[PDB]
Amino acid sequence: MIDYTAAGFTLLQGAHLYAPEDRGICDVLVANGKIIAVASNIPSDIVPNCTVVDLSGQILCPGFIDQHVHLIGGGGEAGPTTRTPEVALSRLTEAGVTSVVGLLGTDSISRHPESLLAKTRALNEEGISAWMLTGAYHVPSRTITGSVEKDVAIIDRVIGVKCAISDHRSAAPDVYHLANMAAESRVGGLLGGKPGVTVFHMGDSKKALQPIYDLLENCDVPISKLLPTHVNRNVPLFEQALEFARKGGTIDITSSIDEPVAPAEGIARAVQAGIPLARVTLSSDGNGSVAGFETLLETVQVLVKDYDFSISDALRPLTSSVAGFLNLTGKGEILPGNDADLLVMTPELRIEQVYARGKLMVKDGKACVKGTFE
Ligand SMILES: NC(=O)C[C@H](N)C(=O)O
Ligand SMILES: [Zn+2]
Ligand SMILES: [Zn+2]
Repeated sequence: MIDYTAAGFTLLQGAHLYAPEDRGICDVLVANGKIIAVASNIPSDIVPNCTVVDLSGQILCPGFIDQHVHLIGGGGEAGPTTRTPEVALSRLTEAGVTSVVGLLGTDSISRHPESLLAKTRALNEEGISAWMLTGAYHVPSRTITGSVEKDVAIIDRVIGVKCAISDHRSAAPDVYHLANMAAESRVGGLLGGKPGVTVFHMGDSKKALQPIYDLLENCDVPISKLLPTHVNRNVPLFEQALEFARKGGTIDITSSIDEPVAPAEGIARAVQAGIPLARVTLSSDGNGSVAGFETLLETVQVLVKDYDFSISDALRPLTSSVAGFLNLTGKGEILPGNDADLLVMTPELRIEQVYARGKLMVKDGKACVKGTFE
């Protein structure tokens, strides 16, 4: 016989496919880490060496895209002892994360972008999709190449810049330095084919989003580039984030915070406020604090259970919404052409199998592919 296993053909059949938009019992043909077919009832012999897998009675949706992870570690806000460790591959793949955006937090003295870049690339080699934000709470930003615009532009894995405002751990940035920073991220993005966003870590200051509004006055960076996070950290601020989302901006809610506005409670209030889910994403801020990624899947579950969101609508803030905000071409959605980043769940939404770019990451709910030193 002839050898065709080079194509790594795999057919996920008979599952209740949510892409996230609720389709029916659809089949998904995968080849070379790519979804090459999506139409109910596909032949188990349509292609040669095809690893056919029976997912009858199971749910099939896109893997999660988590855009807030301290990949190489974080913390340190209470001495060097509080410096959290780096993130383990299995930790991510088990929480159903197939695409992630790394970043640095408060500590930008013992944590450098070159290391994050390195960890991001190491992750991509191991099986998942990783990107990173340059800078840290600090403004002006400590970059790799000398300027934010240059980083976003020519460093292949940088998709935008991060920073921190209305927080007691900022660098006390002024509107000009802030505006300039975002403008560089925006221009850089265009030159590099990157979303060129600016993610703002929100603190507990009364000022809240005022700096983000002040910025809009002093420059012309589209509001579709300014992403505030941890908006659910205090109610007064959350309320403003909603108003900000009502103006066309997107808001990021961290699943690692459970009060005063819980994650689900957050995604929920937004809908009630009348915000298209498109402008709402959910991040974990994993390995921060030591934060974990369990709360991502838990926010989906609780959304479908405790609140009255549907499986499809619950998934959005963790997939398509995120994908559409960073312009992560080929992700967060199951269609021919897109990447075979998949999650096999039980009817009760309990991740059983995980697929990343075709390769199988989680077999029995436990990763079967791990980082080099786990
Ligand atoms: N001090 C804090 O509230 C923690 C910080 N917001 C973090 O992202 O971990
Ligand atoms: Zn933060
Ligand atoms: Zn953080």
